[PDB]
Amino acid sequence: EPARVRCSHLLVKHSQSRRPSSWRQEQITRTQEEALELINGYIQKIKSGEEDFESLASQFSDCSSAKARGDLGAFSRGQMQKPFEDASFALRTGEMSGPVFTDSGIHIILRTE
Repeated sequence: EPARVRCSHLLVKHSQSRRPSSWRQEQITRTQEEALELINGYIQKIKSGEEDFESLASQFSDCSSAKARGDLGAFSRGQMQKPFEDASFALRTGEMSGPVFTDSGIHIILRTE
């Protein structure tokens, strides 16, 4: 395992998220079920070619990293929430994760470095 991994992500928050508000939406009103339905819709359009992950990230991700096309930069273990951290280190460089759940909401992760 490397010391750190760099990753990009797309976060779809929901009304039960730790902070139910984002740069793009004042009050998150969508349900956990609708958030996972959107996440899976994004995964399927990214797998087919219909959409670009970093483009979707800048447009719809509820994390402020959206302005940097989803990029979170590099991080070591002991920093991010354990579900996100484990999925990220498990990914090969250039590999994308499926749905990943954390208290912030639901994520799709892309390891870049």
